Amino acid sequence: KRFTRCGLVNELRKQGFDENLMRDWVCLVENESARYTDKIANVNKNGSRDYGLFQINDKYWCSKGSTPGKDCNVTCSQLLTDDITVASTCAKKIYKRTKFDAWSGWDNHCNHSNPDISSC
Repeated sequence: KRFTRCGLVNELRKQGFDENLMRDWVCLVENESARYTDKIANVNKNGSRDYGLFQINDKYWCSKGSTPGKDCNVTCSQLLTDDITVASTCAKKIYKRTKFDAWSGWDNHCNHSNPDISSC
């Protein structure tokens, strides 16, 4: 599925994402997945891939093989669903550790002001 700018802000708030990080989250998502929940990045230098809305790397976060992953305790295929509850708790887990430094999309397209979320 693909959210609109406001459909996404609505979801993130419902999902409990921290309000003052909101514009950063919106920016990140739009530059990592263009708001698609089922997007799957092309292989990086290291055979790793990025999954779903948050483009979460399969190197340390999700399992490629049927049984619940690594640090996020989930399968990467679970981060491609229309319901993003699982991907969210994981995305939060990642932020708690490496902030947004994990996402190159954020480091590149989110360092000079984000979109304004009120209107949503």
